Amino acid sequence: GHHHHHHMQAALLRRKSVNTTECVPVPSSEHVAEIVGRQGCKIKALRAKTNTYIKTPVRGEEPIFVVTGRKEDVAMAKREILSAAEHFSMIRAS
RNA sequence: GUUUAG
Repeated sequence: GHHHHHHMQAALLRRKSVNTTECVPVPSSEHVAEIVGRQGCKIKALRAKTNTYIKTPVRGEEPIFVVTGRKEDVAMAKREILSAAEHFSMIRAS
């Protein structure tokens, strides 16, 4: 709800425990789809696991996630997104 | 043996 959004922005403004925001590109919206999962189940699990705010890109726009949180947490979420994107490329590529 | 949540 709005409480979560407001508190998230307040945490960014303190720049204590949340201190990093990074763009994480993947090759295509099809990659985005498989990384996010149905109903966003996989990207929501990733946010929970890494304690990160993640913005999923809209289909048809640039397939680039934005990941925000503690530096080491953003690095873990970025690692998992990029590894997932490479996974789907390796197993789907013709 | 995966295919877009707020």
